[PDB]
Amino acid sequence: VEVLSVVTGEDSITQIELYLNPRMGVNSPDLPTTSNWYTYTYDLQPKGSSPDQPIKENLPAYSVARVSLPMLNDTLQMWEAISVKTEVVGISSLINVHYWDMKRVHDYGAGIPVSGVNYHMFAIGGEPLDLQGLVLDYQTQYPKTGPITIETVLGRKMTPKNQGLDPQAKAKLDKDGNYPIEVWCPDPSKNENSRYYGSIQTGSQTPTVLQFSNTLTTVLLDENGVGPLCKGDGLFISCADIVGFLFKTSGKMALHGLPRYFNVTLRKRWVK
Amino acid sequence: EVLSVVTGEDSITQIELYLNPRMGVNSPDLPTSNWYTYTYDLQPKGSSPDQPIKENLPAYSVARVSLPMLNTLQMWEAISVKTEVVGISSLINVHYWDMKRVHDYGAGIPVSGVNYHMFAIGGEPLDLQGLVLDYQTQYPKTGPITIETVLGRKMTPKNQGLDPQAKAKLDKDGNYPIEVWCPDPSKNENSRYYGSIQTGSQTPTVLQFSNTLTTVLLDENGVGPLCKGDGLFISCADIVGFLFKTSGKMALHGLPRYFNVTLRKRWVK
Amino acid sequence: VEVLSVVTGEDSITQIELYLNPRMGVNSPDLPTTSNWYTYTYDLQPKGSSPDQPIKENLPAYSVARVSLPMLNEDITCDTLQMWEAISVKTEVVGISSLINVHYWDMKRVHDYGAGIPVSGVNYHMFAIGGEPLDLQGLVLDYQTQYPKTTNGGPITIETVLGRKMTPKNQGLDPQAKAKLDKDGNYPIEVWCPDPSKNENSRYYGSIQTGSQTPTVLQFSNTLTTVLLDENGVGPLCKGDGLFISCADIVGFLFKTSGKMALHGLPRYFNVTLRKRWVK
Amino acid sequence: VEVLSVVTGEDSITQIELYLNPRMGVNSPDLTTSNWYTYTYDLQPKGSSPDQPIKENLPAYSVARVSLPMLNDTLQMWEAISVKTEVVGISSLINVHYWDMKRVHDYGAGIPVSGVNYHMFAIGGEPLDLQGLVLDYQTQYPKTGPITIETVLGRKMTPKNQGLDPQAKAKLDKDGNYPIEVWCPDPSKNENSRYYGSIQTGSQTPTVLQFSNTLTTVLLDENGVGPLCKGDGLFISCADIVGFLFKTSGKMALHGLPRYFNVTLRKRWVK
Amino acid sequence: EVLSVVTGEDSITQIELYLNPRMGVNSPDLTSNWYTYTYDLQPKGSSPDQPIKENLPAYSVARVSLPMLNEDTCDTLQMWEAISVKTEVVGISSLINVHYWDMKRVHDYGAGIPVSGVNYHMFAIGGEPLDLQGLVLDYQTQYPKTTNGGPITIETVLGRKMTPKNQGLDPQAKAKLDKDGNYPIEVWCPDPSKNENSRYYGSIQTGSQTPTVLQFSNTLTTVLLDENGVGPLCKGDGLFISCADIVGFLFKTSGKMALHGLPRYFNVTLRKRWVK
Ligand SMILES: [Cl-]
Ligand SMILES: [Cl-]
Ligand SMILES: [Cl-]
Ligand SMILES: [Cl-]
Ligand SMILES: [Cl-]
Repeated sequence: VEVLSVVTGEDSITQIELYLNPRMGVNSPDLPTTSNWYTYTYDLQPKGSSPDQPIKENLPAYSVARVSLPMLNDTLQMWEAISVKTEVVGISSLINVHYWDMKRVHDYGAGIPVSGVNYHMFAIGGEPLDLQGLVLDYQTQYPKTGPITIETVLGRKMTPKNQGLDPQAKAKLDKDGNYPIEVWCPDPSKNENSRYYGSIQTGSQTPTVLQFSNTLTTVLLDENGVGPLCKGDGLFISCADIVGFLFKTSGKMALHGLPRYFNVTLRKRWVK
Repeated sequence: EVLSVVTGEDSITQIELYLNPRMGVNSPDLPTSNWYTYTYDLQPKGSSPDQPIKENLPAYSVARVSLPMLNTLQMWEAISVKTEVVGISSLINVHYWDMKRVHDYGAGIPVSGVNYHMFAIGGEPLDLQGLVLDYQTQYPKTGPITIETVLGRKMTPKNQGLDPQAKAKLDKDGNYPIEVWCPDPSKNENSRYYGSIQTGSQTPTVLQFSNTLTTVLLDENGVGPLCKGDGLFISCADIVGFLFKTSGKMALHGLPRYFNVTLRKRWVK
Repeated sequence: VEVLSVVTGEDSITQIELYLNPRMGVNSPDLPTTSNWYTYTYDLQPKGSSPDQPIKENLPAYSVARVSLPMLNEDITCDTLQMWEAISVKTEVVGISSLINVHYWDMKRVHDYGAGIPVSGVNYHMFAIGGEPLDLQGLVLDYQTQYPKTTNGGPITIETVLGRKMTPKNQGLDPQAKAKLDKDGNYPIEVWCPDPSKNENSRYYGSIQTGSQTPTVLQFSNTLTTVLLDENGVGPLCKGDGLFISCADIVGFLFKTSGKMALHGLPRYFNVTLRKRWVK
Repeated sequence: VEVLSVVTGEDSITQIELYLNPRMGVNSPDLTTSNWYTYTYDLQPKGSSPDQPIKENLPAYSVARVSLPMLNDTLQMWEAISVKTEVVGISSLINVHYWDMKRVHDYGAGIPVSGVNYHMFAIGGEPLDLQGLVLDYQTQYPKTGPITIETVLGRKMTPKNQGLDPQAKAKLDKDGNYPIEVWCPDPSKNENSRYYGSIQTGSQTPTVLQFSNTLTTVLLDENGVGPLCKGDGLFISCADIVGFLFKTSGKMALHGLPRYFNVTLRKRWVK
Repeated sequence: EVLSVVTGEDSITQIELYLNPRMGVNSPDLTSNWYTYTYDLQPKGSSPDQPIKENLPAYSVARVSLPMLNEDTCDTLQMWEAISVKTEVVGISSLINVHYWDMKRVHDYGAGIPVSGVNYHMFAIGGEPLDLQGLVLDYQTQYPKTTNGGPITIETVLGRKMTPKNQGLDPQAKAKLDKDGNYPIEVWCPDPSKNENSRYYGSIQTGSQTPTVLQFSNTLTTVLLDENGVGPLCKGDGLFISCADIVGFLFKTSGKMALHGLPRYFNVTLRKRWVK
């Protein structure tokens, strides 16, 4: 790519709106009987014997969408993403401490609120996000494809090197609800045409602390003033928002997600 | 379409008000009213379905303020606000008569735990999106306005996520539960809102107050919220934590919020 | 009031130094026997039954002083006069280091054979600089609280300013429950906060921290300066040539062997810079 | 080593990408005890003296010397001006269903990785300078294996080694050989390196970490000079302890993650 | 009266040093097995408190001799002026040690409880000794006598017994940090009403098991200039450097607890300044 000048004219600027619903394990709300736990996992438990053999419902996954932009056309125009407004939706729902099956903090008290393990990330790019594979335990037996994991891309069993960084463990984030978060992270050695921002918080009952405001804007331009450039007139948007554990009366525990909203501003750019 | 700021003698004004919290016990003059600014006891039943009482549903505060009439017309434009949570100092009380002790012979457990704080300034009612923790919750009929009220029918599993139909406007004080409605980011172009949450059960309540802090309400193009029909809409929620009772029972508590908005006259097409 | 230009001259800038010792409940160190708990409350606890009847010693109050400034004018009849204007302040909490003491003889231990539980839990910190007394708004946790009557030697509370008993509305903001910080150790912190609807000629800064053993986290440095000018470049203006200084610094609980608990507070230092200003 | 002007030209700028896998104790994935790669063994106070820690319970610094292109009295040197760095695999720490994980309570999820964190990275034109200091001087470290204060002194530690001893100094020249708990960056040297670190103590303290491809560190000092690579060698160093793996039995092991680097360099004239 | 910066070849100097902590066991040259620690800290259980010197962490301090400048007791003179400092706590990484043999296990069969809890961090740079204020938790506490090997406390500088006012701000209880290991932290804080010729920076963290959280970097610099652009002026050609760095508790198997401290390094930059 050779980046030229910013197009000037009538319709040089456009805006994109959308939302992405979470993919925590029970991914659809339309299924006959299972959909009651939509936006949650099933119960998460150490097995007690080897090896771990987790079910797809216990594997929170990344959200993705390819957004179609107005069609523009070896010298050509491309859409350049310059900024974004993003926000986690439904934060106020987490004040509910009276859910029928909530474990009481102590005898005759309110429920333990959704708290503990958080994971938040969003990404905007002109092509699918690049992913690096790495797991806590290489002997974990993940389901076949279904979710895509390390042994799905290698075509063979994981070895101990997959507890660290293995250059062969790479994939592209092209499918909604299909790449487990505990297996995949953004690959820093690529993603030149993408911008990502993320964080984690561990612990069991750690406070969930979140802000929301319609006045916050993220600038997407790099150090040369270039934003992600959209190949084939497609904008790729990605995220994950785990907001903590639902604590059940029995002692069982499930992870919960929230949806994320996006407003992206783009402009036309000459490239060769 | 926005034109030029009005240059004149009396082109700037100041709006000053407060909003008392609406936690469930909403009025201070009832036969009952002893729990004004609190909920009743919050306690998961243990078997389904949940059917919450209206006194256990903290709701948004809102007020419409009438502005001096002005009439291509002139409109009031909000440009900045000073806002403050009132009575923060009251939470040092660790000797409420029926306060659960921290340990034997010790002081009471102070108001702490779940905090929720937001405020909004707009030229029209705040736009709301509905999303609940549990879709099988039996919210009181219309009393409080919830997703069932706006849809006409029962909630579906999809209301545990973002349902595009689950929309409403914050037009009534003490009538929209916080746990059902949050501000809608797909709209609200003529409003500015700011909010945060903190979960946990004994998480310290940590708050600041100062008369030196100002929020600028202008957007990127130098434009504030425009008051159509000479009405400024002010909205807030301020949950400060639980009061812990001897029995083990717990109730949520709120504090009032103070406002001082500055407006200027603006030409519009 | 019309603010004019800054006075240009020789002795146009002055400094004002002082400190205020905390008013936690035991407020004097000169008293016969009980003065061993100076800078502390007594033991705080729920009564068990209605209503609460708290004592003086269990009620931390705000500290305050009026400081007399050098007189500026040789004629008061003039429409235009010089007034002192506070522009900046250095302020610090004194004795923060003392809180490393985990060997008070009657300290509850963290566990068997261990050190004492350090001063921790509830914190409340505020200070104000103004050209008049700080404006206050009354608000309480529980309106049924029976505070000692001011006539009986007690502090000043909401009933005191209303002439009658509190009602359920005093758990919210009640326009009638207002007062002014003019006596040192007489306005209880749990009753009165600063009034944001007034206080245009004062600057206030504050915070709270709840929880029972929450860490006390505090900073100190003689390099920190708070600018006192408003958005128009005008600081508090000293009417009657008096500068009012207010504060409150609760730093946590002292945990006694039996399980009983008292709040503790620290003194505060101020150095205020003032300039001369013309007013109409 | 007097610094002159920045070299102007076509190929005056170059970029170095690499990653380093963590060295927690079990350091190779190729040995057979390698299934504990990126972890220590079980850390467990004995209850009586002395402490004789095994080499698998001593997380060490990661390091690489990168060979830069040939450049050549006055000569050209590579100067490090900026770095993009990121901790890799942070999302793996959401797993709370490891087969032998201790539960938070009955029927509950496993306790997530948390507690003790230690993060640091350094970019330099030469090896990083180290200072020795230990919790307890009586600790019997394994003999050379790991390089410790006794190794560099010849004789045994004394009580002064619980504070700063100017004789306890070393150079970070070997990957997985210098124990984090013995060696810290030496602030009295390191003029030709930049370093950044932090620690967090506690047992179940949350692990709180960020990642973004938008963050850059500027390596220039106050005079506008970055580290200068002597003999064309760039030294990259790091450590990233992310907390404890809590096991069913009561036992606990420390865990580490890998760190990725993209470093920008320019040619500089020196005398 | 502060005049102009002296312009020349050798008008700028740099001063380097470290300070080892004074936690109670202050020498490594013996009982020195507990150097950089206190002894065991325990509420006595009965009145009054009579604490041993090994249980009183104290401030570190050093005077540094600077090059002689005035080759003459004149009206106008050259003085060294401190303008910036790089400072750093040393040995932070040592606190990842969770296997010390005597470290209390978090739970049955687990790792030790790390060093954590009470933290106190301060550093100062000045042209004269740091000015101190005395204030104590309990005025009844009986600190050991100075002439019997012990530290300097309020009783020492008063020449009479502490009273209840010493639990607040008493203006008569003031002093100078002119001795290392002699002034206890729990007794003395920096006096904000003086120290016009010093710059101090401090903080505290209480609680029993609070995470110790510290940063280290050779890129961080503190600017020592006041609002008029003047650094501390070294009269008598002496530079005063002070500090304290308590990093938490060592939790012992038996339940007993001791406080721990770490060393601090300083790189100060100074220039020559004309003064009246
Ligand atoms: Cl997070
Ligand atoms: Cl909040
Ligand atoms: Cl506070
Ligand atoms: Cl850290
Ligand atoms: Cl600290």
